[PDB]
Amino acid sequence: TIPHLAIDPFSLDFFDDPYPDQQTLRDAGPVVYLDKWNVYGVARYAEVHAVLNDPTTFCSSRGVGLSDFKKEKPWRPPSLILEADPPAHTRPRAVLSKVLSPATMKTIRDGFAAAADAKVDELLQRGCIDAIADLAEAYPLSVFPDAMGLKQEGREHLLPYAGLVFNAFGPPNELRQTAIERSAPHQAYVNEQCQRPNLAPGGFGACIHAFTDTGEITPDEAPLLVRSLLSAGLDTTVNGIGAAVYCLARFPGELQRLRSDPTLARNAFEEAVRFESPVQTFFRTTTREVELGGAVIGEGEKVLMFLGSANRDPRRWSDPDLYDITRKTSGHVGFGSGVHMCVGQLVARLEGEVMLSALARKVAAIDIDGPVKRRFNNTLRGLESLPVKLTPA
Ligand code: HEM
Ligand SMILES: O=C(O)c1ccc(-c2ccco2)cc1
Ligand SMILES: [Cl-]
Ligand SMILES: [Mg+2]
Repeated sequence: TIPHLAIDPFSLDFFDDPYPDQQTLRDAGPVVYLDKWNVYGVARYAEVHAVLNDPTTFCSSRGVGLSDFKKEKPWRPPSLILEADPPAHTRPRAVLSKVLSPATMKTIRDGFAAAADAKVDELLQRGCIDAIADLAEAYPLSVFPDAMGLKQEGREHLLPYAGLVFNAFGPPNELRQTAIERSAPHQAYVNEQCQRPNLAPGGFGACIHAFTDTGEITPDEAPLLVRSLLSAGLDTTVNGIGAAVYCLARFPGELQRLRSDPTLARNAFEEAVRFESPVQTFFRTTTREVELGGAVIGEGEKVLMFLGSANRDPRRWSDPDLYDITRKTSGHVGFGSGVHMCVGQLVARLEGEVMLSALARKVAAIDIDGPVKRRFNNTLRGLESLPVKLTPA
């Protein structure tokens, strides 16, 4: 009844161009079985959305990677938020929601916007730049560590640590095993910065520690919650901003619409998140036997969700393979859906918006002018190098 496929969604060929295989996965049925890894897969919007929105049946506390925490030891202590189910999830989630709240965005927006305008001005002096190292990486590095309250020294550990975290959700392939082999110095740095004395006053880390006297979290939970933001809040935004620049470089008509109405910047970024989906895949584990899209899945089974595929499913989206900055994007699953839906989404959207607003106001053209190179990770999609010429407005 359930079709069995040999597609390896963690292979380099798949990362190089996942879109044909994603259609094959959607069109094979609502639920497939991936023989390479002994997991169920869901690639259509409907089932991805259903799984995300039933956290009781499709839990997170057995891990959101391939590894089942009931069978193997987690590679690092479990996250108190991502790898927790309700009710243990609820109070840590509420703390991070308040630390990254609608109200908190008002304290950082002026500085984030000024940094984005300054970066675009600097890049325009050079003309030909690498939109990954020089923009997608450089901009979030220029704002997010400081907003966290991290010291300057050792920040070179942050992107390697995040790449490790996202590789470690995958299967025990070479990408994952090499990442873990190299991990000790990055883990050591990250764990140390999570302690209260190492986080500058007023930043996100200090604010998490301040919540430890409200009864929502205890002091010994705060370092792991700081760890969550250092894991999840940098490399994702690098790949989101890189995706947006790549979309504007490939679709110049949409750059022209964005220049003509810079208030489209926030939706242009949201559409890039749908179109490229920085976070491509991750897992749940069933807590009982369950019927999903007509298939029966037993207890204790890993279920792989294809978020990028859900975001391109023609059953849900008109012209899914077009980048359209005025699309009604509400309902895309690039930030997840339901109780775990990205708690950092307002930070991500703020960074993306202000960078795209700077480009909309300052840049007339974005032309790819060198070899584009992809960066490979078990669950993140993005580029290693994106040579572009920026022409000033
Ligand atoms: C474009 C950028 C981003 C993308 C595409 C993204 C994507 C996601 C997704 C898909 C999830 C849901 C995971 C799940 O359901 O298991 C998530 C959760 C989360 N994200 Fe993001 N994210 C981004 C930026 C950020 C930022 C800037 C931060 C923090 C400052 C952050 C922190 C978190 C945390 C802590 C969680 C766990 C939430 C929970 O389990 O309740 N993310 N993100
Ligand atoms: O709590 C953490 O350490 C954490 C939180 C979220 C993520 C993530 C996976 C997919 C999207 O976001 C990774 C790590
Ligand atoms: Cl760690
Ligand atoms: Mg069984």
